[PDB]
Formats: sequence, C-alpha cells, structure tokens
Amino acid sequence: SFIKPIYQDINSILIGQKVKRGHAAGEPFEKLVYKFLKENLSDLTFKQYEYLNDLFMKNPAIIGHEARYKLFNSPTLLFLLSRGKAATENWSIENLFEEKQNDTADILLVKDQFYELLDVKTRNISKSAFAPNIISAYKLAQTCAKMIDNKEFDLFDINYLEVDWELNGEDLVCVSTSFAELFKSEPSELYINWAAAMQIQFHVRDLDQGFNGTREEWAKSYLKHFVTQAEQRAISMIDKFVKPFKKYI
Amino acid sequence: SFIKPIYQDINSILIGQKVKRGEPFEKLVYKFLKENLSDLTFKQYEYLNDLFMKNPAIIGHEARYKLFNSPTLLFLLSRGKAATENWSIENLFEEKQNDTADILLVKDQFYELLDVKTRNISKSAFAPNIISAYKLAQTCAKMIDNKEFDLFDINYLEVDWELNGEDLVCVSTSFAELFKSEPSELYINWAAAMQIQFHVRDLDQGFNGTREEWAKSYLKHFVTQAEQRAISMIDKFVKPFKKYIL
DNA sequence: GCCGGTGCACCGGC
DNA sequence: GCCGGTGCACCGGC
Ligand SMILES: [Ca+2]
Ligand SMILES: [Ca+2]
Ligand code: NA
Repeated sequence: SFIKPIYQDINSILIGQKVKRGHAAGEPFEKLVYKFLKENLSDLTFKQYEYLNDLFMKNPAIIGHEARYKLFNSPTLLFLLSRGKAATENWSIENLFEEKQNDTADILLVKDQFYELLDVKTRNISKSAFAPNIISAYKLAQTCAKMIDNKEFDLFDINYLEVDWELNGEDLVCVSTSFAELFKSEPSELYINWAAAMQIQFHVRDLDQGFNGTREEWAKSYLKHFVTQAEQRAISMIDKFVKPFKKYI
Repeated sequence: SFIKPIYQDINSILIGQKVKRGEPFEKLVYKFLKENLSDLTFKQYEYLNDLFMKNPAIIGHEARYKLFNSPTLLFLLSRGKAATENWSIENLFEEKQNDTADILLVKDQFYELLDVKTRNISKSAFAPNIISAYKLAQTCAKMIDNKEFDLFDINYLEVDWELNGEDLVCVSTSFAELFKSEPSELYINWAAAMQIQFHVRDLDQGFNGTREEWAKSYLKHFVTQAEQRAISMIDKFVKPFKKYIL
C-alpha cells in the first residue's frame, strides 16, 4: 500500500477538516482525502476518470477502443477501471472522461505498474451502524476469476478508507478514520448482502486483516465463498419470498 | 386520484421550470401541489409530524402506531419503534432516504402515495427502480388480510429534464398508476434491491379487475418470479465459477 | 431493442 | 449483537 505508510499523516490532517452542511453520501470528505493524497503524493494519485484521460493523452497515436484497451496491458485492470467501448472510442483530447457514479474506484494510486484501488466509505457516527455497500460481490467474483485466468496475482490491491464524522451543527466534522486492505481479510468471513445490489458489506474498522496465504489462494478462497453463498441465497429465496405468500394464491 | 384531475395544469407548469446545476425537480412538484392543494399535500415526514402533534397526549410507539388505524398504511408510512418513541415537537421527523413516498396526497381517509421519478432524457434510457417488489408483496398481502382494497393508490410522476445550460430544465412529464398496470407485466430486477423497474410513460394502464384481484395477480407474479430467480442464480453465479474451485 | 448489474450509504427488528 | 431490506436513478453489451 502506498497509503498505509502514511495513515498517520492522513489521520492527523483529517480529524477536524470540517466540511459545510437522493443518492449522494453526505460526506465531501472523499474530496478532502483526494486533495491531500494529490497534494503530497502528486505523482501517484488520480481520480479514476483522471487516470484514464492521462493514459489516453500520453498516447495520441492510439485512436479507437480496441486499441486504447490495449493501453491497459491487463484484462483484469481493463475490467475494473475502463469505460465502455463507445465512450472510449469517442474519447477525445477535447472530450475527456468525467466522473461516473458507477466507477469502481474513488481514488487510485499507481507506482511502478502496480495499482492501489482506494474506496472511501464516509459514515455518520451519530447514527446507528449500518454496514455500507463495499463492492459488488459479483464484480469481485469476475475480478478474481480474471486474476486466475491471467495469473495477474501481483498487480493491484483494493483498499478501503473509512472516515467518520458527526454534526456539531452547521458543519460536519471528521472525528476518526480507519484503513483496511481487502485482500488481507478472510474471504469466507465477508458478508454478501444479495438484496443490496449483491454487495459486500462491512465497516472498515471492523474488517478482518489476518489472511496469511497468497493472493492466488485468496482469489480461489473468495470464489468458493461466493459460489457457496449464491447457493444459500437461492435456497433462501423460497422460504423468504415464496412460502410466505402462497396462501394468497 | 387527486392530481390527475389537474394533471394537465401540472404538466404545463413543470415544463420550462429550471433548476441550477435532477432529483430536486421533486421540490417543484411539491411546491406546485402545496400551492394548488395545500390541505391535501404532505411530505411523508410532514404527514407523520401533523398526526402526532394533534395527539400530544398519545406518547410512545405502540400508542402512536394505533393512530394510523390501518395495518397497510402503518406499513408504508411509519418510522421505526424508537423513532416514533423519541418523537418530540422539539425533535420532529425529517427526511429519510428510504421512506416509501415523496409526496402524500390525502382527503376523506383516502391516500395517494406519489413517487416522482426524475429522468435525464439526454442519456440513454435506463428503467429506474420504482418500488421494492418485496415491499409490494407485503403490501398486497396486508391489503388482502385486512380487506383494505379501496384505501390508497401508489402512483408515479415522471419528470423529464435535460442539461440546457448552466442548469437543468424540465422538457416533459408522464403520470401512471401502479394499480392500473398489468401485475404480471411488471419487471422485477432482483439484483437492484429487488426493485420493480419501469418508465412511467411505458407503463400500461388498462388493468380490468378489482384492487383485490390486482393484489392476488401480483402475488402470483412475485412468487413465480422469485422461483425463477432461485434457479437463475445457480446458472449465473454458481455454474460460471465452479471451474476455479474444483 | 432487449436486458439487468452498480455506485452512494443508510435503519431498525428481536 | 445479528442481521438484511430501501431509497436515488443510472449504461452498455450484443
Ligand atoms: Ca465511496
Ligand atoms: Ca423519487
Ligand atoms: Na421509488
């Protein structure tokens, strides 16, 4: 992690910060995070969309999607970070990618052909804990599937940054942060909430970090968990959404 | 319905309406209604606030809940046990992401729940989440259990807008009623928080049959659809990944 | 045309 | 403590 070694810097400058008072979060702190990481690690840090523009700017020779897709040099990273075929082809120097809500990552750090996908989960601390959607389980499955096919086991990490806040009035105030790597958690202990867009849910400060095996072992362990859980859900649908209503019909 | 009678008016006013750089067209819809039907028009939180101030004696959740005198409307409209419990005049209800409705219109003990759908028509059509299919099945169930078949309607107002400048402008609107649609035609997208999806303008409004019949039809449709999904998952999320784990 | 997966967190039952 | 359903709509493959 390019971040972990400065968690303390990060945490020191956030606690406070004070932002000013639908499907937006409630916290602009993510912006505050980026600003910092961009500030201090300026060579390594980008919004997902910014990284793609820069990727494309640096290769004007390459027009059209199939070719701009070869600019990733990685089926798995292609999968996580790229926009659709049409948008990529229409990519133009004077027509750049903007923020898409659907983008896999919030911030993204890259040094030496290795990627840290960083997702910030903000969280109102005054309220009753509700584990937020972390990332599609189904996306992660394909992601894992893709690592194994392409033996890309030493390419990227997907990490999370929890920033907690409350309302002293007028302004929101950050009161604490947490940082966790996903590929250091025990895969079989990941909560897949199917109904909630098939998302993994957890709080970052609650997240297991004692996986000891290899990345590859992680990916295979995750697929086993995923497949196990999909079978659970299917079975669980009958008693949950079928049995209780048959009386009426 | 309460707004259909003057829907044309609502439609002519909304077009041309501009909002600065489109979820807040919902506000305009609300302003217009409050101004044209002020005694009928409430935000969900507003209606609950108005009910509970009228009965300042009736404190606590159990007692407040009895205030609805309808197990169905209790279900679509109320807040949690602690929430109602800690309700105060100095601590009133506020907006809540997953409250059922955007706007409530009511008169003579009859309820029209109105969910406004904003749509960026600039961008290629993506059928929006309408309501939870599961919350709908429960609704139908209770509708049946307590024989509440003439109490409330769940209607939608599509508000189409585009990025016409430094801000957004409404270009058109549509108005459909859930209970007029064909139950077995409704698209349940299970992954998407199990949400029924559609474009108001695309919804059929021809259902021949009583409200009770609708509820039963939907329940047939839901139960059925659930079963299909059970199996769809093994093909989608189990078969395609078994290779990596043998 | 047809189809359905994803980002944002977020509440309340027992 | 455990657990999981709900609202916002919103793209891109073929
Ligand atoms: Ca985020
Ligand atoms: Ca709405
Ligand atoms: Na809705």
